[PDB]
Amino acid sequence: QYAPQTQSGRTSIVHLFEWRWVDIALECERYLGPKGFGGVQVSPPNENVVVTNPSRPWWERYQPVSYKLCTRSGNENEFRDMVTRCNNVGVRIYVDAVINHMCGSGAAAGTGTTCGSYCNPGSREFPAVPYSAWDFNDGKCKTASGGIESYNDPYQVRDCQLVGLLDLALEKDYVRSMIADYLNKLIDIGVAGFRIDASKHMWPGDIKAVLDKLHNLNTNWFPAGSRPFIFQEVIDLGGEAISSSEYFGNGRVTEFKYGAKLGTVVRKWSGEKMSYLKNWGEGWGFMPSDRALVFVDNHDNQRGHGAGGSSILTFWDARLYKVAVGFMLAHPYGFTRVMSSYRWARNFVNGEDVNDWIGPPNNNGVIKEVTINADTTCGNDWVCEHRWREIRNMVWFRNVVDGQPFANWWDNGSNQVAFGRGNRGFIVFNNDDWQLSSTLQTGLPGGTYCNVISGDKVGNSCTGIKVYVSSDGTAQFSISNSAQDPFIAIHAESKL
Ligand SMILES: [Ca+2]
Ligand SMILES: [Cl-]
Repeated sequence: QYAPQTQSGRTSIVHLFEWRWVDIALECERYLGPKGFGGVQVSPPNENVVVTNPSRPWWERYQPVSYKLCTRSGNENEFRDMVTRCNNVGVRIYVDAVINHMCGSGAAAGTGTTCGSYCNPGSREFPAVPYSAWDFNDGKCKTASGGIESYNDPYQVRDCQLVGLLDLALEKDYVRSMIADYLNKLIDIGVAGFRIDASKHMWPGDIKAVLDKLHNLNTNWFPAGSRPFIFQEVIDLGGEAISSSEYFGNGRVTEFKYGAKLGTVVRKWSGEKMSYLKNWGEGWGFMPSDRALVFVDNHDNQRGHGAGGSSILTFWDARLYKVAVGFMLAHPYGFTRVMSSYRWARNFVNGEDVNDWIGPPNNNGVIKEVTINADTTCGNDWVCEHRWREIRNMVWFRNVVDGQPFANWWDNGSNQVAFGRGNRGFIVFNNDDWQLSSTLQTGLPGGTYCNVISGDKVGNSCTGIKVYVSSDGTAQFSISNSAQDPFIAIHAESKL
């Protein structure tokens, strides 16, 4: 369960947030596979309720009505095609499993669902599963409102309704089994693992009970006896009743402290300095590296009011965002997930984006296709951070230095730092309001290396900055505080 099951050498996964299956299939073949991405985290593939007010929000997909593979991203055939084609090019697929709850208890009875299935949330009836009133925690929750009134009581958090969503009685083997059957269908299709949604709202034991029933991965692509990779979304910034560690036995856990703290450091808030990152990782109170799934932002907190709040860096702050992502991908801590978003009309009212509900690019509810431009950029308002050179090259960097230890750290005592990964890679950052010009020990063999942030190595040449490394491993780094990308990274494979 802690092993990502990615093709050997691939070290990251991308969240192709709200993309259509057909588009992900193409992306695997044309980009992800060739570019060395380990896998893709897809949006919930199971049927959901249709929210017409607001008009088709991204969050309606976290309100299930059945387990039919039928959504705005596509149908089961399209899903199967995508999983096969991606596996075939060495790119794994991880499903976002929404198993803690069904739709909102206030939703009206009807068939306004992504697949036309009928449901009556008021009577707790989900005929397409099927689930009935006795499959929900209504009776367990001891809250007056039936909702989570206090996050300091682990019972409310687990047995009560999260923002009014119908809470499944996961202690029940019938419920555990319906869920297992769903996941098992996915595994058999060829899925490599799952993001367990809202883990904090389920008992660690109920999750384990469900995971025990899981099949081994499909031997068409995986070695026999392979267990699916599990990463649970548990938001724990410390000082809370429920802790991430309670979930360590089920698989990896999302480390939200990571993105919140790095955001604060790179933005230079609260007196934070990059030189403080010398002992980044467990040294900062983070979970063990072999249990962590890390990221700079996720689909929820990139919208401003998630774990980390305003300190979270997103594509909207491109320049600092790339520095943060670059730092993450170079550092040996945790297993990395890169975000790929779509842009929307932000509208702040008293410091709150009133348009954070906005769904993916669409034509009257129908999701737009992902178009690729000649410069490799995406059209239709898909941001495609995974396609930015600075990001794609750092994804590659991580693959290249994989397994090499953290070495040769250097800092100017303020916001200029540098470190390497054994003798395979080196990266330097200048986040100070002044010029960086120093000769540093890189740990790499002498030669001329292409900086993969400003350019690429094309044949026997570089399209950007070249760094000459002497035989003794030292090299001079000159980075202006006005540089578009205030950091340089070189590695074994960018050497001419
Ligand atoms: Ca629950
Ligand atoms: Cl997450």
